[PDB]
Amino acid sequence: TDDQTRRIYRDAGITVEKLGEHIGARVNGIELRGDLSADRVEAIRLALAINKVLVFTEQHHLDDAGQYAFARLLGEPTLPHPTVRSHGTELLNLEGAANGWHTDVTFVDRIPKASVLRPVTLPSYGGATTWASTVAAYEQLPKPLRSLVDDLWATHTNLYDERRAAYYTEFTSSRYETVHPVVRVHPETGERSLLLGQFVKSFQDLPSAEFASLFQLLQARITKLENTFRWNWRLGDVAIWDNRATQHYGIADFGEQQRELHRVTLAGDVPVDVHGRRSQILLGDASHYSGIETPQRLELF
Amino acid sequence: TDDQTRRIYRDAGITVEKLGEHIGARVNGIELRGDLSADRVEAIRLALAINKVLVFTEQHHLDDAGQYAFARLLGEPTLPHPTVRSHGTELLNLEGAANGWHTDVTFVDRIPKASVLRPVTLPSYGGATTWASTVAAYEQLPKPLRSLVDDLWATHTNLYDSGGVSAERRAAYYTEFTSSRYETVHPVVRVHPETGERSLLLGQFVKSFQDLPSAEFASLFQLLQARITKLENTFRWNWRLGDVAIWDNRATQHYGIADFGEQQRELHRVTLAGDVPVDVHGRRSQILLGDASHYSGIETPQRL
Amino acid sequence: MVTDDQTRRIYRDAGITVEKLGEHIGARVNGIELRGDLSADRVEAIRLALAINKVLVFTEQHHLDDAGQYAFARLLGEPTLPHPTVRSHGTELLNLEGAANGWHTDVTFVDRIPKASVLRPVTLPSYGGATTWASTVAAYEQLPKPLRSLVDDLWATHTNLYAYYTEFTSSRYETVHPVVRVHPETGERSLLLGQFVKSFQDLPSAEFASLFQLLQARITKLENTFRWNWRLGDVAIWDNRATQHYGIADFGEQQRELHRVTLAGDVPVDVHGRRSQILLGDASHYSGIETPQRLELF
Amino acid sequence: TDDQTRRIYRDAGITVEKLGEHIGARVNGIELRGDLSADRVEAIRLALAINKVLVFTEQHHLDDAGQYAFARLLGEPTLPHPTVRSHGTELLNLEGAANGWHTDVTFVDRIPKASVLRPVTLPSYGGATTWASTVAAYEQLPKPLRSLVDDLWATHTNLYAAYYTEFTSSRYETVHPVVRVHPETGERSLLLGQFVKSFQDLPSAEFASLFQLLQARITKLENTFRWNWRLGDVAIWDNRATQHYGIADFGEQQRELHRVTLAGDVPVDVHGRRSQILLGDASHYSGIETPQRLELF
Ligand SMILES: [Fe+3]
Ligand SMILES: [Fe+3]
Ligand SMILES: [Fe+3]
Ligand SMILES: [Fe+3]
Repeated sequence: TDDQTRRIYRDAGITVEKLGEHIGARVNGIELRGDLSADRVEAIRLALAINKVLVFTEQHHLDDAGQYAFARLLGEPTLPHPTVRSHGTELLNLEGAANGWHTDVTFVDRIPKASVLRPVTLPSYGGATTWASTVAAYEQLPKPLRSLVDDLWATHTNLYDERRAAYYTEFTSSRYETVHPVVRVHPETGERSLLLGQFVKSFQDLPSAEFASLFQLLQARITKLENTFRWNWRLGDVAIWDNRATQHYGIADFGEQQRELHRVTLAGDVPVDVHGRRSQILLGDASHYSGIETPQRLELF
Repeated sequence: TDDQTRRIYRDAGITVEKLGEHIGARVNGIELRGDLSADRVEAIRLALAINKVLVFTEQHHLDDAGQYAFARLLGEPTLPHPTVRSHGTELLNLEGAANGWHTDVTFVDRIPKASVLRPVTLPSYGGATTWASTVAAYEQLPKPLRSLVDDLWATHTNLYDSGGVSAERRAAYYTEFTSSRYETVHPVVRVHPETGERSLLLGQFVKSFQDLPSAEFASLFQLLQARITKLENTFRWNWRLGDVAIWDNRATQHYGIADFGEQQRELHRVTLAGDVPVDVHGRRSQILLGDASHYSGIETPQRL
Repeated sequence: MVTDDQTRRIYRDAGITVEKLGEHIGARVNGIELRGDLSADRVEAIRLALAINKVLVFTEQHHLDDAGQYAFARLLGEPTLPHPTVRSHGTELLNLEGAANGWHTDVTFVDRIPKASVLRPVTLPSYGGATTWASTVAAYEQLPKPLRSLVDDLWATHTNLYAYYTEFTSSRYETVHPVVRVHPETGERSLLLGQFVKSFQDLPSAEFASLFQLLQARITKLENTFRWNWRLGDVAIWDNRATQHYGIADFGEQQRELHRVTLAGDVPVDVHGRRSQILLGDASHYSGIETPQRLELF
Repeated sequence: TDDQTRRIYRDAGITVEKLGEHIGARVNGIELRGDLSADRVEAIRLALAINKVLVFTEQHHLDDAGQYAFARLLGEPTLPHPTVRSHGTELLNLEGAANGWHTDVTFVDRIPKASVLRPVTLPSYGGATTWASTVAAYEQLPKPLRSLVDDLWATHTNLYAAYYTEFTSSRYETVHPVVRVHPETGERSLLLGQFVKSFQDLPSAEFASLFQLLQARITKLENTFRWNWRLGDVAIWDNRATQHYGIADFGEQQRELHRVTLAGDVPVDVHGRRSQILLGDASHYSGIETPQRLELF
């Protein structure tokens, strides 16, 4: 199947170079625009599915409008955030560093499927983003731990644990609780993926004392360095990641300097466990944030 | 089912009173001797299967010879210990307190099925023994954790990690205890061959979990042990001379409490031969190091 | 902190015997009927026995009803309300039903943690239902240097937000207590933790669970515990500044009812004399703040 | 003292660019050789002390001999390893990836003070090295945790296929303080890592929990510098102030780097107490260095 993949890349006039065994690839030979032909878009789609995070360089032509137009080719853009309104209405303007391991917006039923990210303002040092493959983490589980997580369910919430305070106030202006399976089946690749991250509050049918120990054990397996791709930002860079197969972490190692990146996120579907059972909403309505995408299986998977 | 149990107790002339919801019962109406009739032995076997730990009182007639003779009615006695030779030849003479949660001799393939214990010397206060039901702990697991343990395997070893016994004498004992090395891979969930009940097999002889790294071992071991030793699952007995305890070593852990200062405490134990554990799929434990055939036979169990 | 010849003289003079039931905790007291008209010297002998042994049990106290238990408890301190928030389960005594199966020190979510409780059974199941206590003084004594250095500097937020639970949490209490308190009457250092603890000051949530579990395991180590099988006529008294306890729910669906009187305490102080701090709530209706008297034996 | 630092770098003709807040800097303007003048050597020493890990690039002139000769300017080179003899006699020839967080050779009394590392063979992707600042980790502890580690001691051992047999051919056990005071900077640094077997006066059950807690504070991403290797790169790190980890994310490809380590001294705790040897003799591996305080600290 590998040769078929390279042929698809070739025909689309792109090159895709692996940057890590389990995650990360650099794409060259293409300028991201809203008028990319369908075949090239699908080549990017395939590269993303396989490699989980893609980086593009020298995209100096991109502005907010151009980034938005390109992102629309891969899916239906969500509102910037379900609760945060003060940092953009079309794109999400992330300031500082998102330094906690997470999958984006897992506290709603319709977890977004992907994000497109480009830097706007960068510090003189530090400030990398790192991603972890939750697909590799599942693959690496021994049988008894697989038996555990296949049956495990978790409640996700936006009420997670001067300006930083104000932001949290807006972030939690309305309360969301969603019960998701800890193992979801990727609707386009069929791969099993761990669904956890910092929005997780509890595990169904388990006491609080056991939550912390098991959460820690599973997160450490996800964020194991061998499963991670860490990217040093330069102006002109663009990252695309599969939010159904990763967690990420923005590193706050740049002191008091300003750091700004602009994000477009694409609507996803409701997670299903290994038996095909869907997540359940306890609190909140995310219909104003995005629709529910109808996913399509990739025929190579 | 309970009518049948009541008739068996009645025919044997005993009463069996529950002392806790999940574990422990006191038996009255019988003097433990080597010549007990078969109906009474059957009744004790059934009471033990149901209640996991039995205590008998005012058995002042019992000495070492009598305890051994009674114990042989319940099964075939093992040697006092697989490696310890200096602390009894017919019975194991336990001194101080065995203050760590354990199932007896889980580091061999043939885990002994049961123990008979009587006090010889007791402190003026403290020194209770407490037992936990590993059957109840399994029953109380939520679905995902049960799925975990059903597939989990663990290596048990005799190289494991006060009570009026000197530090020096404890050293000599540990040296003898570990004079030869045993390693056995047991399932964390075993199926009781006589009751069919599932029970957790863990305890302080466990060194590692199969296919899991060391860091994850400590966290999961602690989690499962805390579920086993949860107070609701435990029966704690204050010893008096004349008492006798019998426990199902396939369905319990126990712990002798060192809360009596520098006072002396001595109890004498007889263990009965058991069989090799099987997991919920019928797969047997695997020996890595050691041979326990000098210590005990392998019992052929009978479903009750 | 020991039973010396002076202690024995005090017991003798008061006509009681005090039998140790465990190395670190628990004693049975004989020779006395708990009543509201006990002479001052016999009351002070009980106070001393309690300080030393942390939990006392008395037996064959069949003369006692709620009124009598309250009248006796009054000799040891100022009875609090049954509870800061729970009003529907007693007006003078707290009527505990079922089992309080979580390790705790009573009412640690207020500033004025009650100093002691007097407990007697009213209804008992045919098996099970023991109460067990742990010595938080012994737990501190047994810490090695690095862990003692940790806890001496550690502070924790306690809260009542752990039909009954609705009433229990009808008003919200949060109090920051030191993890190590200095007992105001004995001078002994004691761990102050238990299930009302929500967080540690200056520590993130992940580290909270690990450290809390670690410290609780040292407190509830079997060697530090006294477990009592109740009989009708028994009475227990415990030092709520020096213990935690746990009611065991191992009696199936049977009824279990014990009646409690709690006595007013003071605000904890750390090893530097700094007092706990109130974040939310006012407990002035529950009790006043007791002015303790240090025992001249400690 | 930032004016003094900027002046020392300038006077020695180097630039030192921070690559992370707590750790990592790139040094330019200098070719690493055995004949560097003393003032340029001291500028690198200061840069290393401050930034904990230095990287130099395009050092294509360097071979094993040149790397050795340069390293000699910073200290006394040790044997390649206390027990491993078949993988280099002057330099240590590291193959594969050292994927466990560790401080180098902490199981001896004389923990080496620094290492100089250069790649020889690199995989087509992956294979980065990441370092963590154990100084930053100490700085970030709240009071109660600081009170804990200041009094905590740990036993380190080398008993952590043919290679493992040689690595463990002789047994070393050393009891080190978990907090050491850096003899040249005065900074307090956590001393832990994968060679730690146990904590003094603490039971095994508490060991795993506290070890995991402290290591997580050390390897927290904000405290780490992760470097993608290219031929011609050279890294120098302060082994008294860091841990490191070679990432095994390059499949079955070949990866080889050559190391020179420099002799260190015996750790001291915050009360001036030195580590204690339980088993082993490292006198063949290196001598004990007499350190010098930097007058900038
Ligand atoms: Fe994010
Ligand atoms: Fe035993
Ligand atoms: Fe209580
Ligand atoms: Fe290394």
